[PDB]
Amino acid sequence: KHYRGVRQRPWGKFAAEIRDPAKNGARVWLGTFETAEDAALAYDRAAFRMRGSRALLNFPLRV
Repeated sequence: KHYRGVRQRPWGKFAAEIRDPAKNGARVWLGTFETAEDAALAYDRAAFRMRGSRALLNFPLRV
């Protein structure tokens, strides 16, 4: 699978990052993870805070 924001690694990791255009067009790397599900859940948090409420995440339901 390819979560929208999780970049699986060739070593068995997953970087959870979200795009932040409100920050002068900068990047927001939440942090690497052990699986795409862990980096995906973390992306949801940074995708709900940056988008306030109602946003598009990998898991649109279980926060």
